[PDB]
Amino acid sequence: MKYPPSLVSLIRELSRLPGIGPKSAQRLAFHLFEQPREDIERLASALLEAKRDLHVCPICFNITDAEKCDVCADPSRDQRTICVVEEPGDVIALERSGEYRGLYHVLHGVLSPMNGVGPDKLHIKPLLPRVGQGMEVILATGTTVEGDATALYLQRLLEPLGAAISRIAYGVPVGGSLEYTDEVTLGRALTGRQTVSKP
Amino acid sequence: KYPPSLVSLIRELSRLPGIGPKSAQRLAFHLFEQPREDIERLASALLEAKRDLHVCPICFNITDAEKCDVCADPSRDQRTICVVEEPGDVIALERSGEYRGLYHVLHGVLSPMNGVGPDKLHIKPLLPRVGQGMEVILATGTTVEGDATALYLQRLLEPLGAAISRIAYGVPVGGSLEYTDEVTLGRALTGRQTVS
Amino acid sequence: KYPPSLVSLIRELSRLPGIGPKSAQRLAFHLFEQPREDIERLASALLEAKRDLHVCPICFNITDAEKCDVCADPSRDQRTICVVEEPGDVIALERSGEYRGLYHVLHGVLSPMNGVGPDKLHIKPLLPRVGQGMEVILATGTTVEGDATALYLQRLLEPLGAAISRIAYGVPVGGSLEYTDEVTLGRALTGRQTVSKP
Amino acid sequence: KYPPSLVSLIRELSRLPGIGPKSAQRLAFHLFEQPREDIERLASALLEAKRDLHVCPICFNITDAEKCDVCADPSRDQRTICVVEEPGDVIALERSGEYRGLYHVLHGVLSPMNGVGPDKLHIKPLLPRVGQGMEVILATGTTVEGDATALYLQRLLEPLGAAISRIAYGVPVGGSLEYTDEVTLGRALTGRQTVSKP
Ligand SMILES: [Zn+2]
Ligand SMILES: [Zn+2]
Ligand SMILES: [Zn+2]
Ligand SMILES: [Zn+2]
Repeated sequence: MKYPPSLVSLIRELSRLPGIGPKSAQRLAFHLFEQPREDIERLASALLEAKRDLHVCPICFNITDAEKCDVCADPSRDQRTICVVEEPGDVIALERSGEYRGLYHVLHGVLSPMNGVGPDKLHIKPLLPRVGQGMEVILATGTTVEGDATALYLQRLLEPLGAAISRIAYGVPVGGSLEYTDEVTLGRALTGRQTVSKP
Repeated sequence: KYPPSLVSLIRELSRLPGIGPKSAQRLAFHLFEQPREDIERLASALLEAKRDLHVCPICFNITDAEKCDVCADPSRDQRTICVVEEPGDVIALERSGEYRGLYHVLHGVLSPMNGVGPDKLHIKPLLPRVGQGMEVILATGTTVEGDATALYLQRLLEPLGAAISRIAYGVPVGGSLEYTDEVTLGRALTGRQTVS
Repeated sequence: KYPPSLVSLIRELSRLPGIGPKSAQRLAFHLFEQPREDIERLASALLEAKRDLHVCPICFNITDAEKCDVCADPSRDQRTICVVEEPGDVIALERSGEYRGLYHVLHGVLSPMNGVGPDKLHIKPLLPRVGQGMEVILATGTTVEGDATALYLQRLLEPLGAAISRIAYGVPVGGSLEYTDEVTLGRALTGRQTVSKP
Repeated sequence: KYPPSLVSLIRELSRLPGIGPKSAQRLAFHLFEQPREDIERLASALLEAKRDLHVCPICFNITDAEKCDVCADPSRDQRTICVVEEPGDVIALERSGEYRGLYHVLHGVLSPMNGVGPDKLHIKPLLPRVGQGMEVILATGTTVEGDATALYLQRLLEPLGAAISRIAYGVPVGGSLEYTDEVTLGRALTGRQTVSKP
């Protein structure tokens, strides 16, 4: 059973979050109870602050609180390569990857013909003007039929502009053995094999 | 990440249990696409939970009233107290609708190894509720600690004219013996019941 | 995979549950790497089980003799019979050391939805064992079917005169009511054992 | 558990990779309700596989014949030799279908420090196979030693007359970068194939 509406209210809102079911929401409400008021406030404020300060970048649509995203601003960043991505989280992933100092672009999603979701529900337009010649457009969308489809659509679109278009490497992940690697992956890791030495 | 709004929100979510760095970020970005209302409703529910929930003076169960629902209910059985480890168990024994007595929440459990003795236990409020003609049910967990907590309570509550009982160790609903530790099955036998 | 023998091992292994196509293969490549004695000692172990194992004609527990270990042990409470579903059950309750009586292995539970009635479980050879002055401990599982079977066995056995018990429902050792479902906690609270007079 | 045959069979089964004590006991009781024919057909496949399966003297795949159907099949690419760690890897690439070439089974990876130099693998009998006009595709995993063994084979083959290639390190099929390892994403970006030149 559940009575104090405040507790019933917290369980609900918490349970509305991804990766957190009813049982876990309650587990969470009873932990917030044991916490000092300073924290609850700081959690609440942090939530509210961000919701206010956080907006999408006008150039690329990476998340920020300024006129331009830190990536767009930063002058030491390779201004000639744009890495198209599905979600702002991928920017972090490809950023904490210590191997890319270029510009990013965020379609806030993936194409999907099924649900009438087209290149108008995704930030594909604001990308075109950013693409010029002597530039490279790395397509880093997912690898689901969605990511695969979005990318090929992007390739088609960007083609007329004079930039080099590339797609990230389909392949076996690091720290695995062929035995537990999916069939279609292997076939791609194979057909996409890199030559380490030419006689 | 760079904007303080994000970093701070992450920071504050990292704290919450069942959530680490990566989840916090995931969460934040999820909250980013929610309409303000959703956020406001989450912020208030937190604050309203803090401002309103408090321990029941009589049983220490979490409530918003001067007395918890169980305690303010006159149709409840005043002659039995089911001592439990966490407030979440009162919910669990209540969803059972099989119990109409009273509870009592220790907000913890004896943990010698982790330096937890009775000092950190809160029984002060329990003692003055157990007289004679009453039954106390130790619905403490069944771990090495729970069983301890019960033992502690037994020796503690027994001097009062109370009859102390313990939740039955047995096989759980939907259980298939083979997939049930021996010790438990051993108990499920010792405590079986005549159905004929 | 072309060598027919390799193929067969795969297919033969794929028949065992818990093991599937891709999993059979792995095992097969694991065997290939083992010495001849390992493989010969696994092979002979299968043929020896088949050849020497069979249900106890009295209680249907698994055994390699005319009557099972339990049934033949003189120092056993021939007064009580604990009924279980699978033979592995006798292993558990025995590995429990709390029981010193006899058993009866049904080899399954009643399952209406799967067309499994009493005729497909060794229920019949259990009736002639039950008489007045005995106790039948229905220790079938605690699932919906496991319960249904218990009830059924109870109605059948009752008139015979023996006393009948059901294993105690309850909280398992080493847990907390948090990660314990309500249903259980309900019976677990109801079947509480008094630990001290008033 | 007392019948020596049930025990002996559990022991032997629980030796198999993937099945634990519990799982093994379960397989035993399943073997129980099975007919001799199956038990003999299983025990048959085992001993049979031990008898007929051996390592091919060319590419060390697995076969009954004097030479693996792969090496034997004259309809395969005679120019490429795909080096894998395990025979399973063969069947693993012989699924994606995108390969008609030859293979070379190493039967393990390097991982030196724990005492496993190249002399314990089948690298030696690979050398003569490689020649000018061919391509050696190093298909070892991507574990630490997976990449290690590859880097060894590379340095080792360089001199021979064939080109060397390494399987593509990258993002698997059916995934989002959010749920994809750091270094993988990194090697994914560095190993990005351009698809539209300007
Ligand atoms: Zn930007
Ligand atoms: Zn109360
Ligand atoms: Zn017997
Ligand atoms: Zn061969």
